[PDB]
Amino acid sequence: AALKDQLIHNLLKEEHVPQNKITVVGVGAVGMACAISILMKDLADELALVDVMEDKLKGEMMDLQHGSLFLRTPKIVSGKDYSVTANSKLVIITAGARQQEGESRLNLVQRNVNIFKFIIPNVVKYSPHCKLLVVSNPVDILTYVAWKISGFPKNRVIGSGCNLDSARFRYLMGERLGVHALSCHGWILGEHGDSSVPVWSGMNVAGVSLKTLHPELGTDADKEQWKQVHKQVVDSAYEVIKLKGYTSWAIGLSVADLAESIMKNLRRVHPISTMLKGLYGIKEDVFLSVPCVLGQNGISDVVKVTLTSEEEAHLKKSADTLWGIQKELQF
Amino acid sequence: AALKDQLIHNLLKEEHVPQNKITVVGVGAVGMACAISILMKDLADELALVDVMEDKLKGEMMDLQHGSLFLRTPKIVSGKDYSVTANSKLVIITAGARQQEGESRLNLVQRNVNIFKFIIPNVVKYSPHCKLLVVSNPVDILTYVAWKISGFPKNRVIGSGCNLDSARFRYLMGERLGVHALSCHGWILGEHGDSSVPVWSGMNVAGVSLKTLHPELGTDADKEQWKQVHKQVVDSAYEVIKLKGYTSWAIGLSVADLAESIMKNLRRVHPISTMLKGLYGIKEDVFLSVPCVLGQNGISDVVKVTLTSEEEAHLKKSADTLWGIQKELQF
Amino acid sequence: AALKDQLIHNLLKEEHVPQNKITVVGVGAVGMACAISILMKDLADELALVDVMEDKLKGEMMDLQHGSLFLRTPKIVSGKDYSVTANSKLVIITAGARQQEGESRLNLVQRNVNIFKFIIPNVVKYSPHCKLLVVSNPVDILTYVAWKISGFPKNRVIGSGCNLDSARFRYLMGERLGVHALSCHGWILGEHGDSSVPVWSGMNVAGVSLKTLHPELGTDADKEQWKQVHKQVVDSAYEVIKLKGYTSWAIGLSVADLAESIMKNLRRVHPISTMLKGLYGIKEDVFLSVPCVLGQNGISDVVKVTLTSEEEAHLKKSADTLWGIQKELQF
Amino acid sequence: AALKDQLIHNLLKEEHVPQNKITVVGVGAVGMACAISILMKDLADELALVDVMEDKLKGEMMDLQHGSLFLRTPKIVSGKDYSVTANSKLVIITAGARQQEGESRLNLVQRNVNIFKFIIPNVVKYSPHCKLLVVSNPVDILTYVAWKISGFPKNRVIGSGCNLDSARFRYLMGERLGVHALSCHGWILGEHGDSSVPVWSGMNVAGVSLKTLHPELGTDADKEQWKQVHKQVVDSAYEVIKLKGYTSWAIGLSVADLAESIMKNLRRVHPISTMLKGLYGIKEDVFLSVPCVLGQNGISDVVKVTLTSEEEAHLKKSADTLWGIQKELQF
Ligand SMILES: NC(=O)C1=CN([C@@H]2O[C@H](COP(=O)(O)OP(=O)(O)OC[C@H]3O[C@@H](n4cnc5c(N)ncnc54)[C@H](O)[C@@H]3O)[C@@H](O)[C@H]2O)C=CC1
Ligand SMILES: NC(=O)C1=CN([C@@H]2O[C@H](COP(=O)(O)OP(=O)(O)OC[C@H]3O[C@@H](n4cnc5c(N)ncnc54)[C@H](O)[C@@H]3O)[C@@H](O)[C@H]2O)C=CC1
Ligand SMILES: NC(=O)C1=CN([C@@H]2O[C@H](COP(=O)(O)OP(=O)(O)OC[C@H]3O[C@@H](n4cnc5c(N)ncnc54)[C@H](O)[C@@H]3O)[C@@H](O)[C@H]2O)C=CC1
Ligand SMILES: NC(=O)C1=CN([C@@H]2O[C@H](COP(=O)(O)OP(=O)(O)OC[C@H]3O[C@@H](n4cnc5c(N)ncnc54)[C@H](O)[C@@H]3O)[C@@H](O)[C@H]2O)C=CC1
Ligand SMILES: O=C([O-])CC(=O)C(=O)O
Ligand SMILES: O=C([O-])CC(=O)C(=O)O
Repeated sequence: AALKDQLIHNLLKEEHVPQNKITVVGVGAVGMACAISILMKDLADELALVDVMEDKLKGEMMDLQHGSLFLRTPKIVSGKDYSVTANSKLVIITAGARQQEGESRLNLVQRNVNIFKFIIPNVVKYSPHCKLLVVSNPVDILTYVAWKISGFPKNRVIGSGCNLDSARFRYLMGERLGVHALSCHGWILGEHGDSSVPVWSGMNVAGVSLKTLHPELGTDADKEQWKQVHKQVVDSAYEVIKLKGYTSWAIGLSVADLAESIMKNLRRVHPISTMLKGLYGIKEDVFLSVPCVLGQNGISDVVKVTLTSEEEAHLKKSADTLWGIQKELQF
Repeated sequence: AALKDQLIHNLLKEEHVPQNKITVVGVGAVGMACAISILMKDLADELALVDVMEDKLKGEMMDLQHGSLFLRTPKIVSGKDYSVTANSKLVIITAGARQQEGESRLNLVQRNVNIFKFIIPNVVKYSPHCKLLVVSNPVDILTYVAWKISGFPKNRVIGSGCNLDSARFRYLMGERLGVHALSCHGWILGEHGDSSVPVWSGMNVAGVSLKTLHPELGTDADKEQWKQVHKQVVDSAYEVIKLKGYTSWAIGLSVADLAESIMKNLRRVHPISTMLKGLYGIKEDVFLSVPCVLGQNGISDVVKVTLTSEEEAHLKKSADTLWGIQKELQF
Repeated sequence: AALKDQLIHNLLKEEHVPQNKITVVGVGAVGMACAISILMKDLADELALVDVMEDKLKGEMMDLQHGSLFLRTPKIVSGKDYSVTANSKLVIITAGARQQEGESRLNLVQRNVNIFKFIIPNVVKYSPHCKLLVVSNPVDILTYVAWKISGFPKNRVIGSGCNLDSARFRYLMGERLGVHALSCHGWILGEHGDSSVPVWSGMNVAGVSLKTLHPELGTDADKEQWKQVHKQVVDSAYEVIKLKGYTSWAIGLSVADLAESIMKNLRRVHPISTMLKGLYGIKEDVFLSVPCVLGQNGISDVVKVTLTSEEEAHLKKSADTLWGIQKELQF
Repeated sequence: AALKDQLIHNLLKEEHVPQNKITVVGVGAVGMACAISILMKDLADELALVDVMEDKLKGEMMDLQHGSLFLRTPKIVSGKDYSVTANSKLVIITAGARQQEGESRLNLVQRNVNIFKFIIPNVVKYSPHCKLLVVSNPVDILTYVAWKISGFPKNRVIGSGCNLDSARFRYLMGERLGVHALSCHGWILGEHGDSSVPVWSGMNVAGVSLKTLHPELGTDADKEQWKQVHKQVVDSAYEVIKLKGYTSWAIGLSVADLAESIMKNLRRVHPISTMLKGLYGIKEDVFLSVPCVLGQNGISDVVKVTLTSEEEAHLKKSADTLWGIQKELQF
C-alpha cells in the first residue's frame, strides 16, 4: 500500500541498458563546461561523471541532477569507480594539471601522462567499444598516449586539437570583416598551441580567397598585419588564463561540437588531432591536427590540404618536436 | 584598399539598436551559469556582462566570445560601466557579497543592500523599460530592495524565489515514483529557504492527487516520510555547498527557463517571488513566491492557490518576518 | 586521379549500422508531418521512409534531402522494400485510408486492417526489436491489430491515442484562462474519437483543481459550459477536415513528442493507447488511452487514475464497443 | 465568479504589442512549410497567416494552434484582412498564381504581378518598417516588383533567390565526396533557374579549392562530369514536381534559415536576391543573387566575388533578360 504502488501499475521489469551514454572524466572547469554543453544539446541519454575528488564529484552530479526538469537527459550518474562508465559510446578525458600563467601546455606532459596511465586502462575495461575524445593538455601528445595505452584502432582515438583554435580564428576574422564567424572560413592545423599553422591560402568568405584579394596576407610586409590575428589565436589562452585563471566555456562548446558529429554520425570535417603517419609528408607516428571527417566510427577520412613548402616545413618540425617528446615517455 | 573594402561593399550605414538584449550583473559562478544557459537556448541577440572585478570580467567575456562559432548570439559585450547594458529587455542580478568573517548577517544583508544601491540606479538609467530578475540571496529581501530603488512597477521586478526549490522537489518526487520530473507536479511557495511551504494538496501525477491517494502525505505520521523530501529541498543547497563549495548549474538552468518565458512571451506559470501585498492575506510590502504568469511584460497575473489555514499562516509569518528585517534597512 | 581521391584519404572502410534509426511507413499528409517534426527535433541519425506510391516516395525523399544543409540528420533513405528499414529503434505507421468529411474513423477499419497484414510482418522481419507507434485510424483498433499480427509484447506496441486530444484540450483551456497550454493540465482518456472521456477531476493550473473551484465543471448545468470544450475537442478533427480537407501538423508534433520520450528514454507520462485488460475494470483485449510511462522499452508502467462511477462506465462501454469490432475483424 | 476570476488575479492590463512577429502570405504548400519550419525553430513570438481562400486559411491556423503544447510560439493568428499582420518584423510572400491551359508564360507573370499589386500595399500599410522576403516565382522579377510597389529601401526587400539552389548544390557535392553538406562549400549565383551561375573557383572542402586540384572542373569534357551537378541543381525542382507535384520541404527550411539570420541579427552570408545596380558590372535596376550579409536591417552589405569574364558575362545577360521582362510589365 505504498504510494508508488497505489499510483503506478508496473507492467515491465527494466534491466536498463544505456543506448547513447557519454562519460566525462575529470569534473574540473573544463569537464563541467563539456558536461553542461552536452546536456543542453541533448546528445546523450545518460551522462556519467568520474573524478578522484569524491566530494566535488558528488556535488557536481547533484547540482546537475537538480536541473533535470530543464533538461532532456534523464540519467546522470557519477563515481570514482569506472563501473559507472560501462558501455559508453563516447568517453571524454578532461582530467589533469592545467597551465599557470606563463606555462606552456607541453610543461604539463609528465604529470598528465602519469594520470592517463591510471585512467585509460580503466576506461577501456568498461567501454571496450567507445570512442575516446582527449581534451587534457598537451592534447596532441596525450591523444597519442591514450592511443598506445588503449590499444584502440586509430579511428577511435581523437584529440580536440585545433577545433577551438580555428573557432577563435574565425571569430577574430569575423570581427575584422563585419560578418559572423559561421561565414568566415579558415583552418589552423598542426599542434594545438604555440606552433600551430594557419593555412592562409584557405581563408575565405563565400568562396572568395582573402589571399588572392590581399596578397600580403600572412606576411610581415602586410600593412594590415593579418599575421597578428594568428598571434592573437596563439596568445588567447594565455590572455584568458591571466585574466580569469583558466579557460572553460569555449572548449566546452568546441568539445560538444565534436560530440555532436560523433553521436549523430554527421561526417562533418573538423581540424582535430589524429595519427597522421604516412600523410602530409610525416614519417613518425605522431598526432597532429588536420581536417578530419568525423562520425559514429570516429575519424574515417582525412582531407589532403595543399600546403606551401613553408606551411609544410612548420608541420614537419612540429612532428619532429612532438615525436621527440613522445619517444622518451615511460608508460 | 583595405581587405574589408576589397571584399565587402557596404550598402547601408549601420546604426545598431539591439532588439532582444539580456544583461547579467555579476560574473561569479551563478552569473556565468546563467549566461551559458541563456546562450545555449538562443534567447538573446546581445548579451552584456557587468561586474566590478575588471580582469575576471574581461576574461569571462573573451572565453564566451571564443565560442561564437558554436552559438547564435552574435554580440557579447562587457564592462564596468553600465553604458554597455543600454536597452536591455531583461537584466539579471546575481551580484552579492561574501559573508563569513565573524560578521553578523544583518550587517551582511546591509552590505548586499549597499551593493544594490549602486547597481540598480545604474541599470534603470540605461534600461528604464527592462524587466529585473533578482537572483542574489536573500532573494526575497533583495527583490524588495530592487523594487524600492528602481521605482519600477511591480510587474517588472521578479525574484527567482522558489522556482529552483520546486524543480528540486519535482526531481526528488520523480526519483521516488520512477517518472521524469516533467511529469511530477508540485509547488513550493512562500519564502525561499527554511520556511518555504510545500503545497501538499497540489502534488500530482497525471492529475491524480497524491494526498487523496495517500492521506498521510505531508505529516510526520507518514510511514514513507514525504515531509522529509521537503526537508531535502531546503537542505540541498547547503549539501551541494559542503561538497563542492557553491551551487551554480541548477540555478542557471532555472533562470534561463524564466528568461525564456519572458523573452518569448509564453505566459507560463512559475513559482517566483512577486510583491504580494493585498493578496493571500498579506498587508505588508513583501515579496514571496506564488505561481505567477510570466511573459513579455513580466508578471501579469497571479494564480490564487487554495491554501489550508495552516499554509496561509506560514505565509503570513514569513511576511511579518521579512517586513521586520526590511523596516531596519535604509534606502 | 579522381577528384575525391586527390581530396580525401580514406582511412577505413566501415559498414553503416544505424544507432538511432526511425522509420515512417506512409508518406502522406500525416507521415510527412511526422517526418519533418522528427527531423527538426534531431531525434534520429537515419530516417527511412516507406510507401507503395513509388514516385511520391522518391519525390518526398528528394525534397527532404535537398534540405540536408539545414538539418542534423545525415541519412534519409526510402524504398518500397523494407530492407531500407532494417534495425530501426522506432517504426511509426501512418499508412491507410483517412476520414472523409463527416465519416467516423471506425468505417476505415477493415481497409486499414488489410494494409497492416502486409506492413507489420515486413516491419518485424527487418526490425525485430523495434517499438511500433501506430497513428493510422481508428488508432485503438489498429494498435490491437498491429499487436496481434506482430507478436510483439504489449510494451512495444503503442498507439498515438489521446496524446493529441489532450493537447487540443490544454490549448482550449489555456485560451479560456489566458495561460500557455504548457501550464494547463487536463487528461482526455479512452477512445481517440467521439467517445473519449475528459477527467474533469484532474484538470488544474499550478495544482489548483478547477472542479474544486468551479463545482459544475463538466455538467450540463454549468453556466460557462465547460462540457462544450470537450465537444470542441471531439469535433476538432472534423472541423479542420471540413476547412482544409485533412489534418496533419498537430498530429505530427504530437507523434514527435512521443518519439522524443522513446528515443531519449525520458519516462514521461502521456495519454496513449495500450493493452488495458485487467486494469480500470476492463475484461477484454482492447487498447484505449490511459496515462502511460514512456521510455526506451516503450510503455513500462500505467498511472492508475481515480475515476468517478460515470467516467468508469464510459470506459467500460468503449471497451465493449471496441471488442465488438475486433470480434468481427479478419486478418 | 467566473472560473477565470476565481483562479487568476489579474495585475496588469495587457497592451500587447508583438516584439518578434512574422507573417506568411500564402498558405499553400510552400507557405505552410515555411510556417512549420519557423515554428519549430522558435523564431517568432507571433505568427500571422494570410490568404484569399478563407476556409483553407482557417483550417491551417487551427491545425497549427492544436499543436501549441509542443511549440514555443504563443500566438498564431490568421485572416483575409491584413490588420492581423500589423507590426510584423518580417513578412514572407509565398503567394502566386496557378498556371492555365495554353497560358503564355508571360501572362502568368503578369498575374503574379497583379497579385502583388494587391498584397504589397496592404503589407506595407500595417507593417511599414518590416523586411519583405519574396519566395514566389519568378523570384528575381517578383522581388523587383515588391521593391517598386513597396517603396522600401533596397536593404529591406530580399528575394529567396539562389539560397536553396546553393544548398542543393552542397548536398550533391557532399554525396559525391562523402561528407556532410555543411562541410562542402559552393556558390550558385545570378538568376534562380536555368541560367544560374555556379562559381567553380569557390568550391572547396576545408579551404581546398577543388578547381586548383582538378583544373577542368566545370568543363564539358571533364571525365567526372561536374558540370552535370549544376544541371541537376537547375533540374531538381522539375524532377521533384514531376514525382510529387510540387516542392515544399527544402524551400521551407531554406526560408527559415534566412529568417533566422534576420531575426537574430546574425550577419551571416547567404546567396539571396538583391537590387544589384552598380555592382558586378550591372547598369539596370534588377535583382540577382549574390552573397549578401543578412541581419536585422536586411541586406546591409554585399560580398564582391571575383568572377571569370565568362561568369561575369552570364550575369550581365540575365540582367538584360530580366530588365526586358520588367519594362514590359504593367504596375
Ligand atoms: N584542449 C584544449 O583546448 C584545452 C584543454 N585544457 C586542459 O584540460 C585539463 C583540465 O583543465 P581544468 O578543467 O581547468 O582543470 P581543473 O583543475 O579544474 O580540473 C581537473 C580535474 O581533473 C581531476 N583529476 C585529476 N586526476 C584525475 C584522475 N586520475 N582521474 C580522474 N580525474 C582526475 C581533478 O580531480 C580535477 O577535478 C587541463 O589539462 C587543461 O590544460 C583546458 C582548456 C582548453
Ligand atoms: N536564489 C538562488 O536560488 C541562488 C542564488 N545564489 C546567490 O547568487 C549570488 C552569487 O553567487 P556566486 O556567483 O556563486 O558568488 P561569487 O562570489 O562567485 O560572484 C558574485 C559576483 O558578484 C560580484 N559583485 C560584487 N559586488 C558587485 C557590484 N557592485 N557590482 C557588480 N558585481 C559585484 C562579484 O565581483 C562576484 O563576481 C549570491 O548571493 C548567491 O547566494 C546562489 C545560488 C542559487
Ligand atoms: N491518430 C490521429 O490522431 C490522426 C490519424 N490520422 C490517420 O493517419 C492515417 C494517414 O492519413 P493521411 O496521411 O492524411 O492520408 P494520406 O492519404 O495523405 O496518406 C496515406 C499514405 O498511406 C500510403 N499507403 C497506403 N497503403 C500503404 C502500404 N501497404 N504501405 C505503405 N504505405 C501505404 C499511401 O500510399 C499514402 O501515401 C489515416 O488513417 C488518418 O485517419 C489522421 C489525422 C490524426
Ligand atoms: N523561390 C523558390 O525557390 C520556391 C518558390 N515556389 C513558389 O512559391 C509560390 C507558392 O507555391 P505553392 O505553395 O506550392 O502554391 P499553392 O498553389 O499551393 O499556394 C499559393 C497560395 O497563394 C494564395 N493566393 C493567391 N492569390 C493571393 C492573394 N492576392 N493574396 C494572398 N494569397 C493569395 C493562394 O490562395 C494559395 O493558397 C509559387 O510561386 C512557387 O512557384 C515553389 C518552389 C521553390
Ligand atoms: O587549457 C588552456 O586554457 C589552453 C588551451 O589549450 C586553450 O584554451 O586553447
Ligand atoms: O544558499 C545558496 O547560496 C544557494 C541557493 O539559494 C540555492 O541553490 O538554493
